[PDB]
Amino acid sequence: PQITLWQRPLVTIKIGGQLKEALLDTGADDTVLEEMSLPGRWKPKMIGGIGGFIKVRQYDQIPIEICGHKAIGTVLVGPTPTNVIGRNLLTQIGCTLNF
Amino acid sequence: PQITLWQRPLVTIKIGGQLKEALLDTGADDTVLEEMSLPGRWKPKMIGGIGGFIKVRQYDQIPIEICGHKAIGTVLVGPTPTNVIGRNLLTQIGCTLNF
Ligand SMILES: CNC(=O)[C@@H](NC(=O)[C@@](O)(CCCN(Cc1ccc(-c2ccsc2)cc1)NC(=O)[C@@H](NC(=O)OC)C(C)(C)C)Cc1ccccc1)C(C)(C)C
Repeated sequence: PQITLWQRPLVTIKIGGQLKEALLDTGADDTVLEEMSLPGRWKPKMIGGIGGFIKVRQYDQIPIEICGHKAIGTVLVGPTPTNVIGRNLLTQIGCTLNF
Repeated sequence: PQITLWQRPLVTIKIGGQLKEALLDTGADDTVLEEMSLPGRWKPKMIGGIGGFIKVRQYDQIPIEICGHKAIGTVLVGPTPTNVIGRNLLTQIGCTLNF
């Protein structure tokens, strides 16, 4: 699909069998979601945003559907103001910027 | 043009007679740049992202040029870790997300 930016590019994603709303963010290297449960072991990661740094839990090879498109990748879980889908997953679904 | 997301979507912008590198961010409500001088009146604003909030100065009706495309809009100036071009300007240059 072609998404304009007059409104926030919020889309429905499916992870762990649950539906959630997330923001397609081209300015994000990684994908970070609000607190949730995920299987397996996690690794620590410190990420930086406009307001500073936060600690997150890193889960790899996690299946996640974005707007119906299937992806399997790294998902970070932590105190984020909103669920954000970063380039690591936007690339998996073939997303690009055009103007 | 079509910008891939394998790498950070960085572009050159012309603003206030200066050339700066900025990140095209579909997940950003506003456009925020590192400390710089801009003409006209302004008002304080607090913006939030990952890590918390930072205080910036809000300048409205500021001429800007991105990848050759001219536009005008609000530009926030403050201690941002990186220059971000938000939706308020991305819309003006006809930028869309496609997949
Ligand atoms: C309502 N707030 C906003 O729209 C704000 N948006 C954001 O912060 C984001 O759009 C992300 C902005 C892009 N930043 C750029 C950046 C790059 C390097 C550093 C940096 C470099 C060294 S120290 C800090 C700091 C910021 N990107 C990010 O924040 C992401 N970080 C990242 O890719 O880092 C490598 C991540 C944390 C989401 C993964 C995420 C977001 C969207 C909606 C609601 C809440 C949050 C605002 C435009 C005001 C700044």
